[PDB]
Amino acid sequence: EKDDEEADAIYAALDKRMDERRKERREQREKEE
RNA sequence: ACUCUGGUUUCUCUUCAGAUCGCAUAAAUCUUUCGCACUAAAGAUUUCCGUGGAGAGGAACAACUCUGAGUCCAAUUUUUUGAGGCCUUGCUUUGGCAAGGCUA
Repeated sequence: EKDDEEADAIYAALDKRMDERRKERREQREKEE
């Protein structure tokens, strides 16, 4: 639903906010590995 | 001994951090080793608990402590006198200079 989709977008933004802590280095190591 | 910066507290955001980033110490995955892997070790990657540095914004009272900066000597030994005057020679830039001999 509209509220449900807004909530899912908000929570996805929350989750992507968090791995940003090591996002650059984690993604670089994963690409190298 | 006169004037001027810089504050501190709190909330949020951005970046770097191998520094006991933490006087503490978790979990997962992969590899290797041997056992035969909770009762085991090594290496690597990740995630989490949560920190320092710098920068940026917001909002609350302290504003010159501190950090800095700009702002009483006359008696030996130094700054309260042994100072001034005469003579010769070389050159006179004819003012006298240079050395020596003197008198005080």
